[PDB]
Amino acid sequence: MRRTHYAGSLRETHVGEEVVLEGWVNRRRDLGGLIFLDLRDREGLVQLVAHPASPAYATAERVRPEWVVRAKGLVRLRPEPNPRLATGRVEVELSALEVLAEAKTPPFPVDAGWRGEEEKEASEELRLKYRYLDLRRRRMQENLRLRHRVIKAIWDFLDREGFVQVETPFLTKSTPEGARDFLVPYRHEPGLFYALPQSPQLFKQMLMVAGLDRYFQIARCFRDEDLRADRQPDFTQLDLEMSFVEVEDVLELNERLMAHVFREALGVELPLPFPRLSYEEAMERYGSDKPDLRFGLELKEVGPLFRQSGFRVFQEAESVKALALPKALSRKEVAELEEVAKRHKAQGLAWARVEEGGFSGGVAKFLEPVREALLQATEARPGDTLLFVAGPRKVAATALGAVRLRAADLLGLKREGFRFLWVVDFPLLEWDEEEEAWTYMHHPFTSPHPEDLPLLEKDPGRVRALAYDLVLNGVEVGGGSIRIHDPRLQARVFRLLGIGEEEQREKFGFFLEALEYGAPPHGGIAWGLDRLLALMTGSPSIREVIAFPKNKEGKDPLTGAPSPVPEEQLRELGLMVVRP
RNA sequence: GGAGCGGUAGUUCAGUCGGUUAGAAUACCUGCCUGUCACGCAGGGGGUCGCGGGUUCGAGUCCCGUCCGUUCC
Repeated sequence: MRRTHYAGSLRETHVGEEVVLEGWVNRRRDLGGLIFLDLRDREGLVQLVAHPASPAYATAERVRPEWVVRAKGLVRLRPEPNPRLATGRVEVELSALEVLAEAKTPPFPVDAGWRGEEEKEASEELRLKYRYLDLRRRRMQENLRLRHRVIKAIWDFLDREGFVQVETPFLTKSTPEGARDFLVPYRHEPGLFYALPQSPQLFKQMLMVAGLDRYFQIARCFRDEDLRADRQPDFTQLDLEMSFVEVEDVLELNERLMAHVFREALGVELPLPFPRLSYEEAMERYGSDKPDLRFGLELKEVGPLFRQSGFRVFQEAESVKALALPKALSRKEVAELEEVAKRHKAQGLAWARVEEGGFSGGVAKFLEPVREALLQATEARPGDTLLFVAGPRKVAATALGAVRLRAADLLGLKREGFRFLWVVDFPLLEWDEEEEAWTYMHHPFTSPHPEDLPLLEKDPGRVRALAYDLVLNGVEVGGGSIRIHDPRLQARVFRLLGIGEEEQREKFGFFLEALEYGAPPHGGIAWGLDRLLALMTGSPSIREVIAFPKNKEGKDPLTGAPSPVPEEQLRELGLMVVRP
C-alpha cells in the first residue's frame, strides 16, 4: 500500500524490480487483448501494461483518465521504447491495479504536457475556476516548483551570508496617503482598523536599528489599487535590509544572490557583474529606466544637429530623439508606432526613408542638410526608416522609447535570454505636478548622495539619490536604497518635500523617533518575487507562478471571494454597508 | 471610462448574408481489436443557441434592455 518509487522516475535501472506505484491515470489504450496505461505522478508518466491473465487486467479496463490508482507490477524493459518519455525505455507488468478514486472528466485536459506535448491553453477563466485541476498540468507544477527551488536557494544563500529571517507584521497602521491599503476592521472598537502591510519597509529598518545586522524575509504585500498591469491584490517580495552598507555593498550581494538563485533553480549562469546605467543613461539610450537590453535599437539625441535648421519643430525643441529601424516601414506600421508616441506624451512622430545619397518621405526635406551628421549618429543604412520624437527631453525619450519597444515586436526581434542591469544614480527628487513642489522620486527615507548633500538647498535638481532598480528584460524586479539614519538629514530632506511635523509625525512618527536611539547606516532592497518568477518562467503573467492567483478583478473564481457576509456578522464589527 | 469584440454540445467552434432536421472536431460512452504510446475501426449519448422583451410569414442568426467574457486606448 506504500508507493516505492514516484511513478515518473522509474528507469532502465529498475528493470526486474517488483514495484508499487500510486498516481493518476493519464490515458488508457485498450487494444483489447492488451491494455496500456500511462500512470502519472509529479515525477512523470510510466506506462503500466495489463495482460488478460493478470488480476490487474480486469481493473485496467474500467479505469479512466484522472482516476487515482495504486499499481503493483514488475519493471520490465520495453520492446520498443517511447523516445519522448523519460521512462520510455521501460514499463510495469501490472501484478495488480486498484482504484483509489474514480474521477469524472476534467473540464479541460491535463495530460499532453506530461508526454511533452505543447499543452493547449484553456481559457484563464476556466483554469482559475478549477485551479486544482489546472495545477495537475506539467507547466504549473514546474513553475510552482521553480518557485520553491528559487526561494529555497534564497534562504540557502542569505542564511549562509548571515542574514536573519524575520517575519514581519501583517496587521498594521493604515498610512495617511499614497498606496491605498486593505483594511481590517477592529471588532472591539468600531471605526478603528488594522492595515494589510504595503511592505516591510519600516519594520526592516527598525530591525537594523535593533542591532540585527542583515535581515531578509520572503514577505507578502498588499495594496488595494488597480490590478491594472499584471497586479494581484496582494503579492510576494524578497525583502532584504542591511546595516553598514554602501550602495556597492547592497548591489554586489544581490548580484551574487541572483546568480545563485539562477544557477540553482534554472541551472542558468548569469555572467557577472550585472551592468549598470545611470538613470540619465538609461533614459537617454533607451528612454526608460527599465531597459530591455535583449536588443539594441538605441535612441540618439540630435537636437543639436538642427539648431541651424529651418524646420521649426526640430530646432525649437528641447530634445529630438532619433531612432532608426532596420526596415522601410509600411504607412500602416509607421502609423501604429505613432500612436505609441502620442500615447506616451508626444506631439507626434516624424519619420523619413533612408535611400542612398539622401532621404525621402516624412520629414526628409529637412533631414537632408544634416544628412551626413545624422547618418553617423543613427548609424542608418539605406532602406532604414528614421523615426523622430521631438519635445521635452523626458517626453521625447519616453515616447521614442515606447516606440522602440513596439518596434522590437514589429521588426520581429526574437528577444531571448535574461538581461540584468542595475539602474543607478536616479535623481533624489523629481518634479512635474501642477502643485509645484519637489516630489520625492522614491521614498522619503531615501538617502541623498553624500556629495550632492550641499545641493539639497541650492540645487534640489542635480541631487542624486543612493537608490537603485534591478531590472530584468525591461522589467523592474528590484528596487532599493541606502537610507537616512541621521535624524537631522532626514529633517533637511523633509524641508525640500514641503513636509511638516504634522504629516511627519502622522506618517513616520515612531520611526523618526527610533532614529533618535542610534540608527546605523543602512538600506537594502526588495525583489518583486512574482514578476521575477514569471520572467524566469517565461509566463506572461505572474499568475502562472502563483498557486492560486485572483482574476483581473481580484476576484477568486475558484473560491467565490470577495463575498458578502451575514448582516449580523458585519454588525458584530460595528459597520454598515452604506451607499443608497 | 470608451468602444469593439464574444457568448451555440463536456471544450474549441461552425451553423454561410433570416427559412439548410444545430453540426464538426475533440472529449465522453458502448463494441471489437494482444505491443499501444494522439492506437485503430464501428456505433452511441450530450444543446436553457447568456437572460428578457422586440422586429418579422419564418430568429441561433436582426433590433433593444440587460448580464457575462475579452481586447486596444
